[PDB]
Order: sequence, then C-alpha cells, then structure tokens
Amino acid sequence: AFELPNLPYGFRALEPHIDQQTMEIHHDKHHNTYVTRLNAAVEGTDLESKSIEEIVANLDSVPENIQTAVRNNGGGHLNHSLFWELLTPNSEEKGTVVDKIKEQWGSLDAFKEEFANQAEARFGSGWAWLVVNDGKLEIVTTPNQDNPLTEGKTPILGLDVWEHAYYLKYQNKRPDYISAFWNVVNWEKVDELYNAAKHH
Amino acid sequence: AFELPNLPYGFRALEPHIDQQTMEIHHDKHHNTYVTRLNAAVEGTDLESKSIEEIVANLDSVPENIQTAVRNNGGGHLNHSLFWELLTPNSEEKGTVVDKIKEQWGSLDAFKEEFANQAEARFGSGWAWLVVNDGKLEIVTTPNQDNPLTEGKTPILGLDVWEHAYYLKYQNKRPDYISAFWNVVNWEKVDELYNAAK
Ligand SMILES: [Mn+2]
Ligand SMILES: [Mn+2]
Repeated sequence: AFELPNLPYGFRALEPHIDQQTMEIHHDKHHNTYVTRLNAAVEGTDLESKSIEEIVANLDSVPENIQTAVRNNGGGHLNHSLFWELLTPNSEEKGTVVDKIKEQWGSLDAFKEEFANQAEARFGSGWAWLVVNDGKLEIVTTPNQDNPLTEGKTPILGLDVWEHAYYLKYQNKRPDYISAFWNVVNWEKVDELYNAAKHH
Repeated sequence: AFELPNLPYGFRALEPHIDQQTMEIHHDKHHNTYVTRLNAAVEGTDLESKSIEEIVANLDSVPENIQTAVRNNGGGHLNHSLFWELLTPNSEEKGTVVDKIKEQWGSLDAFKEEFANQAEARFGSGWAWLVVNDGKLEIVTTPNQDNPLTEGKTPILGLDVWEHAYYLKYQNKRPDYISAFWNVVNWEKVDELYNAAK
C-alpha cells in the first residue's frame, strides 16, 4: 500500500549540483527497494493502514520480528520522500527558517558550516538533519535510515550522506557534495515542515 | 607511525572485476585518510608501539577520548590492509581453507551462497567476513570499520561492502559486485591468515 512518489522535478533538474544518473538510480532503484521491502514487512499487519510518519515515530511499538525491516525500509521510504521534496532547481536562501537560523547561528553561513561539519563527520551511512525539538532548532545526524522523528524531533531539512547519494559525481569528496547541496535546498519546503511542527 | 601499504598490483590489475578508478581512490584516498587519522589518535600514546591487530583486538581498553577514532580509523587501516592482500589477478580456488570450507558447508558453492546472502543483508556500511572462531569456520558481517578480532574471532577473508567499494562500476547492484569478488580472491592469503589463527 506504500507507493514510490514521483520526483517533483525531472531527473536532470538539479544539474550540475546532483547528476541525472544518480537522481534516476537513487529514486528508481534505492527508494523503490525501500518501498517494496516496507510493503513486504507491513503486509497483513495493522501497520499497513498507518502513515509512514506514524510508523517511524513509533518504531518501538512495531512487532519485534519485523522491527528491523520496518526501521530500515520504513526509514528509507520516509527519508527519501522528505529528501526529494527538500530539493529544487529554484533554491532561494530566504524565509521563516532562514530568518530563525540567522538569529540562532548569527548567519546562514555559520549554520551551513556547522551542518557541513556534522554531515562530514557522520561515519559510514546516514543522514544530516535540521530538526525542530519543541520549537527549538538543532543540527543532528543519524546512522543508516534512522530518522529523528523516532526521537521526537521533527526533521525540516535532511541531506543523504550514504555514498550512493554522491559517489558517481563526487567519489570520496563528501564535502564538495555537501557544498553543492546548498544550491538546491528547497527552503519553501523547510518552512512548510517547520510551520507544521511549530504548532503541533 | 602507521603507513599506507602499497597495493601488491597496479590499479588496473583487477579489471574487469574491480575498476581502476575505484582501486586508485579506494587506496590513495579512503585508506590513506584512515592512516592519517589513526596516527593522529595514537601518536605519543602507549598504542603507538602496538600492532594494529593488537589495538583492534583490544579496543575495549582504549581510553574513551580516542576510542571512537581508534575503532573507526584503526579498523579502517586493518580492514583495508587485509583487503588489498586478499585480492589478486591470479585467483585459484584451492588450498587449506577451500578444503576446510567443504568440511563445514559441503561445497565452496554453498559457502559462497551464505557469504553472498550475509554480505547483501549488511544494511548500510560494513564488511562481510569468513572467520575462525575457536577452530571453526563462520561467516559474520560487521558495521562500518568494526573487525571480528574485537570479538575474539580471526578474519581470514573480508569483502568491503561500503558503497565506495562498488558504486562506480556496479551502482546499486551489490550482488553483482559480490559475484565479481570470487574471481579475484587470493586463497593463498586466506590460507596464510587461517594457518596463523590463534
Ligand atoms: Mn539514499
Ligand atoms: Mn573501503
């Protein structure tokens, strides 16, 4: 019952910051595999009528024998679903969260530096996040497909630092990928996620 | 200080099983970074004079202020040092450990099936291993740069399943990379590691 969402732009739309080949394989193979395996895990359980956000927020209540499959593949589905919507060929560094970041870090650039440092320091596979914890902004990273929702922090920006997300264009140069990412951040979607969670 | 060992072959030697671009970056960037960071962690400490095998076996006793850096970068140095010597352009599927595999699994094919299954199922970054555990052969996987020595098991074959090890040639197709690996396994090195197992 979970479905692979179409990208909200073309595979080529994020060039030259993220290559078309990566956008295609990352979406049509990696994300698709998470959807297939999530559906196999939840099929015939009462997870199958729940939102992915409810499942990932409540992984501790997922039946023991499927909890790892749901953590990994449910996490994969939520994280990539967020990621596609958080990218745009028309990125503008403005809006409510940019203003909150400038207030807290003193500048957007100082925030980008801390986010880049944490994203680079995430050893192995995982994600770098800006989260809202009970109205407050924090940078965190997670391993594999873990999502801050599970820890009661609402993600409003995420960067995939699995090597599949950057290896074809950047190989070992994760810092260059992180630098490229700023050019395609959908700050409108960041604002939408923040606004939804500041009053929830 | 720890040093980056040269490969025993050129970057093209494992073509067309593993691509030259990967061998170059994997060795001269990824492994090199582990050595740099390991040396920074152990420099001027009681660890500096210890073998990387003794250090990784005994991570439990590494001071907390450097334990993560030694785990990740010490593991990275040991794991890649093993990996380069366990690959060859002149693979021959025979010897002491092939015979011992058949005594456990019944066939090399049955061993390869279990190895491929565990290697494919390792979620995120890590390694698939054949180990000696109190004289018995077992397949295990580890996350990130963790190594079976830390659990008192002796690694005798390892496959890197970090995406950097296979993405340029195989992209998402980790199973095709695992299949290609068999063509370049150095079973003489496997035998050497087995014969030395403590
Ligand atoms: Mn991904
Ligand atoms: Mn590696």
